[PDB]
Amino acid sequence: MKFAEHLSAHITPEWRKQYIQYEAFKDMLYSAQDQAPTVKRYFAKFEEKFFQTCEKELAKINTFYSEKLAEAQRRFATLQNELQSSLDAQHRNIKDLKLAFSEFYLSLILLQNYQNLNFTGFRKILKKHDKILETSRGADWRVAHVEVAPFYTCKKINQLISETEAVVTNELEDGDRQKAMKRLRVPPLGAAQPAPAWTTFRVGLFCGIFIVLNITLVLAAVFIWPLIRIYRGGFLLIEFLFLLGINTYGWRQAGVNHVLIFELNPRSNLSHQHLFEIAGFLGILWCLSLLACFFAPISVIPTYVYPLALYGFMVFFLINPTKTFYYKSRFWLLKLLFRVFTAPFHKVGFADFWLADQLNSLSVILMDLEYMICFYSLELESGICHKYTYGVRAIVQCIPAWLRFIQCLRRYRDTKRAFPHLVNAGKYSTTFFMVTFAALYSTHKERGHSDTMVFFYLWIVFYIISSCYTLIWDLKMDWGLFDKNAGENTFLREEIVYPQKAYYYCAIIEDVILRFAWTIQISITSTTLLPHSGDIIATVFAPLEVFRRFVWNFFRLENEHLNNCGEFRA
Amino acid sequence: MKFAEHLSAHITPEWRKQYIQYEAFKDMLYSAQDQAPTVKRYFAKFEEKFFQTCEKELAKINTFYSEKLAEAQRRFATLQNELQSSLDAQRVQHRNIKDLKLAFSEFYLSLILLQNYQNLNFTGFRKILKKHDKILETSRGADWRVAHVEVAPFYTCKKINQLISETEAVVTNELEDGDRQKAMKRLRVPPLGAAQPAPAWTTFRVGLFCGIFIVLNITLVLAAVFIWPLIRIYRGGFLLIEFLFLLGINTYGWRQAGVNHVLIFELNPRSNLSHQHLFEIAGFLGILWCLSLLACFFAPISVIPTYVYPLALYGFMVFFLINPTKTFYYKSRFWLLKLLFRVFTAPFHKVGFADFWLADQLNSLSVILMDLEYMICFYSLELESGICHKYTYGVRAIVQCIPAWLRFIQCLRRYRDTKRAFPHLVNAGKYSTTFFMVTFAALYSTHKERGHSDTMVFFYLWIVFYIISSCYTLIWDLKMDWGLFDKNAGENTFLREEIVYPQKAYYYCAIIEDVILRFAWTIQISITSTTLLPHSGDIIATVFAPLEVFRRFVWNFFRLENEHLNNCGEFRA
Ligand SMILES: CCCCC/C=C\C/C=C\CCCCCCCC(=O)O[C@H](COC(=O)CCCCCCCCCCCCCCC)COP(=O)([O-])OCC[N+](C)(C)C
Ligand SMILES: CCCCC/C=C\C/C=C\CCCCCCCC(=O)O[C@H](COC(=O)CCCCCCCCCCCCCCC)COP(=O)([O-])OCC[N+](C)(C)C
Ligand SMILES: O=P(O)(O)O[C@@H]1[C@@H](OP(=O)(O)O)[C@H](OP(=O)(O)OP(=O)(O)O)[C@@H](OP(=O)(O)O)[C@H](OP(=O)(O)OP(=O)(O)O)[C@@H]1OP(=O)(O)O
Ligand SMILES: O=P(O)(O)O[C@@H]1[C@@H](OP(=O)(O)O)[C@H](OP(=O)(O)OP(=O)(O)O)[C@@H](OP(=O)(O)O)[C@H](OP(=O)(O)OP(=O)(O)O)[C@@H]1OP(=O)(O)O
Ligand SMILES: O=P(O)(O)O[C@@H]1[C@@H](OP(=O)(O)O)[C@H](OP(=O)(O)OP(=O)(O)O)[C@@H](OP(=O)(O)O)[C@H](OP(=O)(O)OP(=O)(O)O)[C@@H]1OP(=O)(O)O
Ligand SMILES: O=P(O)(O)O[C@@H]1[C@@H](OP(=O)(O)O)[C@H](OP(=O)(O)OP(=O)(O)O)[C@@H](OP(=O)(O)O)[C@H](OP(=O)(O)OP(=O)(O)O)[C@@H]1OP(=O)(O)O
Ligand SMILES: CC(C)CCC[C@@H](C)[C@H]1CC[C@H]2[C@@H]3CC=C4C[C@@H](O)CC[C@]4(C)[C@H]3CC[C@]12C
Ligand SMILES: CC(C)CCC[C@@H](C)[C@H]1CC[C@H]2[C@@H]3CC=C4C[C@@H](O)CC[C@]4(C)[C@H]3CC[C@]12C
Repeated sequence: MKFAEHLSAHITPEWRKQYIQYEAFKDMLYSAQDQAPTVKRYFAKFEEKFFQTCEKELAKINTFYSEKLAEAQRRFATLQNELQSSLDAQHRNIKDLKLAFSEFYLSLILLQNYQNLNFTGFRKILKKHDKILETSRGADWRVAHVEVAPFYTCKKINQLISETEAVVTNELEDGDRQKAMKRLRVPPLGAAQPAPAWTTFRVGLFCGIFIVLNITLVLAAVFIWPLIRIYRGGFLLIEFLFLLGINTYGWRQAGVNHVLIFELNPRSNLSHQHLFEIAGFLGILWCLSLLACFFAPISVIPTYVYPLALYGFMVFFLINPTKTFYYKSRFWLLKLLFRVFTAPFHKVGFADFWLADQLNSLSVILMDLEYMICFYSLELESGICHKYTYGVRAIVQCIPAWLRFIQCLRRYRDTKRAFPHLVNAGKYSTTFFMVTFAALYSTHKERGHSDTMVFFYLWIVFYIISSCYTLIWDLKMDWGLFDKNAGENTFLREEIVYPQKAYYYCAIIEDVILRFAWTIQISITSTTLLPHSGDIIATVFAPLEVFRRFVWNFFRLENEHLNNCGEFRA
Repeated sequence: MKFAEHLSAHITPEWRKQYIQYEAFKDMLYSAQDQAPTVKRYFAKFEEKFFQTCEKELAKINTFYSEKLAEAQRRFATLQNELQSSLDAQRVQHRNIKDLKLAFSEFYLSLILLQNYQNLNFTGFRKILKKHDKILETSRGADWRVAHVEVAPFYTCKKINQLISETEAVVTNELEDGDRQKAMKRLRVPPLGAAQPAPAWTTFRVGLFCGIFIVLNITLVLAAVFIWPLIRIYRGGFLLIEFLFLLGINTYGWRQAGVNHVLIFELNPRSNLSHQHLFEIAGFLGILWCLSLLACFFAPISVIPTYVYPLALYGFMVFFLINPTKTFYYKSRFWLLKLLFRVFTAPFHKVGFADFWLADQLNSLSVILMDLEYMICFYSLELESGICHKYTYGVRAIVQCIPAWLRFIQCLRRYRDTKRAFPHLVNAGKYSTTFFMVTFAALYSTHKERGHSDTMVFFYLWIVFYIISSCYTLIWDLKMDWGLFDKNAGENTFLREEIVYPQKAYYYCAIIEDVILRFAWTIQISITSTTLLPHSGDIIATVFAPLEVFRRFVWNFFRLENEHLNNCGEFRA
């Protein structure tokens, strides 16, 4: 039933062009039926053309399967050699070997699914052609060629699977098949695995509660402690989580193998539904805290505990040691954060750079944390922490840019490729220069030093430079657009995965606008350029920054899947 | 990966005992492996015993398959004869063609069920014998499968596939004028039972509506804590939403326990509402109800009177049930409209299971009708201040007894149709006890105002008939609706020989709740029908009506279970 949709869902994206073109055959058959008027000879010519196309597709499938089988055999040979060397040596090496064996088993299972689906598609398309043409020649062709095709009559893959299982059990697992087939099973992958019904119900419940609480908050607002600054970080984090769930959904639908790019376990992937559930729960907590602050239902309890607890809970949620509430994902995130914040002492993989960029787009959270620290230290001259700026504010603002710059320097050291890493480092240090000049101008504003205009002009120049640098890097390098190989997709690259180019153009325009918007937001937040409306401008701009980062994540992951722009894979 | 769960979720419940006992074989193999210590002799003995059980199961499967194949052949012959007669005959003809098409679809579905039975039994045999071979590290289970299972009649007979082909041909030729696509659009059988999970968007909508409902309920409670009787106006809506939610739970429980309500209710198996859709409808209606009540409490718009908010809600509900367009569950809405029309005109239609079941549901939802009549009285008179809440009249009693009247007339029609007096007349008397209780309560209430001197006699008669009605309804529920307290109980004390639900504690708690809430239901009907409690009657009725809905929910559970097990309602040949 609807074999085309099932095939499309179960097709491995990396081999999309190497599967059976079921839709093309369906379109050919329908066009032939529509154009049928001499009738017998026309039908004979159409049958000949269809058989030729089927033969071409069968040859393509056979050659692809043969090459993949040879690759699998070579991989098995090298893995066996590595296992023999490890045995001759006789813990971490054993773990790495087990991971490699699981990956090889996944590749074998993918090959088996490829051959099975190709055979099923051949059978289905031949049956459909026979039904439409009211002729039995399709079954004869299938039996003559497809039934005896090498891709369908090769059991070398099942034998490889059996040998891999036996080797894993006897050597790595110490002769117990029960331990094997776990981490070595390859459950349903991709869109072929519907999310749990309970997860979807929880996502819906959290979304509804969040919507109602947001409506209540809006009505209450329309009808001692700065709540905007405190809650902006939480709101931005919740928005980022929701937009990241959307990013994951789009990557799964667009065929972008973000699992491989992020070096995540293919057998256990946190679905977009789980991200939506986490975002909804965090938003529910955030809304409850804000409502409690507005109303103060408990008189004895102070108001300040309401935010402090909320974020604290989130912290306790992230650093929870109990194996519950996405414990594996939380531990992976904690390790990634530790690597990122200690960037110069670790290998900069794709995940580290991506999370550093996310932090760069989430510097408002760090700024709000520093502002809260200042408010607690001093305010508890009115508003001293807001009217006057200091160096620590600038350093906190530049911390994400510092992390990215040091990551780029480490990448340059590792690979010695000057051009990309050094250009990116300059593109991140433009931020240091801009923030430094803005802080100098703000500090000199209070004390007339006769050089305020010089610093203002320097800040404007470096603002323009940084905005142009970031925009050019995003459009040309992160997204790979404006390439010279665009045969038809003007201002884009030759290959695009997303259905519409209008998405690409809208993303280009929104990035152009929002890079300047975010640069303005950084300039306002890190100093006192606009003490009157600065807070509201930053609050309005930060969600726009998160949205820009979400679109950038979309297109950067697309480019990474299409091309090794980040050079994170051999 | 786990054939036990797949088999349990894919077995046809009506044939539950006719499938391979995969779980029993698993337990047997595990026990034998655990007791393994001489050793080879014990292994051989266990293998012999296990294979003897295998032959017994294979013989059972073959016999059942042969019986069902003979039944299918006879059904096909009868359908062919009927179709030939109809063709030779050529508004009644249109109905005859529709009925023949439905019968052919049902027979094709039975053929698909038999084919699924065959495939599942073969897969279970192969998977259990493979597990036995792996456990015993011997290549003999596969040999026995090849020698016996692979050559058994239930797997060496292709007559079911041939019958399926002939059914397709006949439906496509002499019932569809040669349009094969039209035939396959109705004969093809999608997954059944819990095989197909509900759509993700439907579950998300259910969750969203549940969350909105919860938050709005919390807001309503907070507003209440910190010109129009709102309790008597919104009780009907709240009870209807609760009843729909509990009905979704009932459908989920029937699906999980294997109670084939799709066949009991004569619903279309190829497409029927799941518990998720009922939850979604209940959540949306609850959202609307909560919004209306919040608008009443706050009145955000001053130009719009408060009375507009309730009415519109209920109006929308009506518009949500009689919507001509095919937009929102139109199939189920039209089926419910037809069932309601049949129930409210009971003495002119044959009483099927669905009609009696819906009449009973209404019997448990009489509070809605009472509230509607009270609001009619309020609008007629109040708009003595509280004249419609201080005295009782005949129309009030008639409205209270309307559902009981429908059930009683249905029982009388069933007696007139089947001519068996015992069950139908006992049930008719059970329902007429409600008439007697209501009328005596009304007489006492209307006589308590003037010194007729016969008030205490009416009060005593009302007490006697209240006890009589409570006992009658309880005995019918326990002995004639749930099929409990039977003489065939071997280990399920106070229950029947076969119980489909996992826990007997459920049955015991259901009996206790049935007793308590039957008495509560009788008390609430007495209080609401007439003055009786003139100050606390409304609160007691409001508290008890949800309890009546819960009682009707448990009763639905156990009545459907008993109907699936035994033909208690005699709605099937
Ligand atoms: C000042 C710092 C501000 C906080 C830092 C910023 C953001 C934190 C949140 C998310 C960033 C990580 C996104 C990774 C996306 C990769 C693509 C994908 O979606 O793939 C997912 C990534 O899932 C993850 O691992 C983690 C996802 C994030 C879960 C959210 C946790 C709570 C967030 C709130 C933090 C509270 C902080 C308090 C405030 C300071 C694959 O999931 P898996 O289960 O296969 O994971 C791998 C597990 N193996 C390797 C065992 C299979
Ligand atoms: C006294 C005042 C009014 C009292 C309340 C009235 C009615 C509610 C009671 C029961 C609803 C039916 C429950 C289904 C029982 C069978 C099991 C099952 O789940 O069967 C369902 C039937 O679904 C239903 O019928 C609909 C479910 C109920 C939805 C509620 C709609 C809104 C109601 C508004 C209330 C109006 C009052 C105005 C306010 C004052 C299977 O669906 P299918 O699609 O297979 O249907 C068969 C369709 N073929 C045969 C063509 C394929
Ligand atoms: O008679 P119909 O027209 O109602 O259904 C036929 C046809 O539909 P069609 O006319 O193209 O719309 C098939 O394609 P389809 O609509 O699902 O869709 P796609 O074009 O592939 O997207 C359908 O499923 P499938 O072959 O694609 O999986 C298949 O069902 P069924 O007997 O169960 O086949 P089995 O899987 O059990 O072998 C029937 O094939 P025939 O046996 O040759 O008559
Ligand atoms: O499977 P591995 O062998 O590659 O890695 C496993 C290993 O951790 P390592 O990497 O060596 O530090 C286990 O510790 P270990 O050596 O004492 O014992 P074992 O021989 O494995 O039993 C640990 O506890 P445990 O679960 O097995 O008891 C388990 O945690 P995890 O399932 O998350 O947590 P739970 O929710 O199940 O508690 C790891 O599972 P993965 O990370 O999913 O692979
Ligand atoms: O756990 P492992 O990996 O060491 O061995 C598992 C494997 O047995 P294997 O080696 O082929 O003999 C599964 O077969 P599989 O999917 O490959 O399929 P094929 O039949 O070959 O196509 C079998 O599933 P099942 O399909 O028979 O239902 C599963 O049974 P389990 O979950 O208990 O479920 P049930 O007993 O309730 O059915 C076994 O697990 P355990 O018995 O728990 O240890
Ligand atoms: O349920 P039914 O079979 O007893 O009755 C069907 C009948 O109309 P009715 O309801 O009896 O007045 C169809 O046309 P008809 O009179 O020529 O007679 P036949 O039934 O063919 O003899 C009608 O087709 P249409 O014009 O809408 O496409 C279809 O409408 P609708 O529910 O929207 O269903 P869909 O077709 O959109 O799926 C009805 O449901 P179904 O066929 O089950 O689907
Ligand atoms: C602000 C103005 C100028 C432009 C705003 C354009 C926004 C709406 C554009 C920018 C990038 C776009 C996204 C790019 C990729 C995908 C993945 C696809 O599988 C679904 C649509 C989705 C999620 C797009 C939705 C629309 C989108 C978010
Ligand atoms: C407090 C007392 C008096 C109420 C009576 C006990 C209630 C809790 C009992 C009575 C009947 C019971 C139900 C009977 C049948 C099923 C179907 C099963 O698949 C899941 C549990 C479920 C849904 C039970 C839940 C508990 C239940 C509702």
